[PDB]
Amino acid sequence: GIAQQWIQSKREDIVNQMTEACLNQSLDALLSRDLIMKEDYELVSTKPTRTSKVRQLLDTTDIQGEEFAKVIVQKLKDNKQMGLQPYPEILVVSRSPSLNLLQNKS
Repeated sequence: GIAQQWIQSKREDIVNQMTEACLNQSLDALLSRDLIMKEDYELVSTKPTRTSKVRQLLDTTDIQGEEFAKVIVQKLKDNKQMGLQPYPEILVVSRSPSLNLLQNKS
């Protein structure tokens, strides 16, 4: 995909730039929008370290696809942290290109 692929390529850079406050705001918005049940919310919030909480959030991202990942990317743009400026096509671009063979490396 796109937002889930961006996460599955720069997960540790996202986890370094974002904080438990960004993660908590994402989880709170997801719970307010009923994208996460309390049963999964506690499994994503019982980890002993903030780094591992986001690692569990990123597993739930792959179950949902291009919606649960898109709000994490939107939360980063709303929090204007500048470390992630090469953002993906999360319906936020001024004019989206043809999105055909854009090319990729890691």
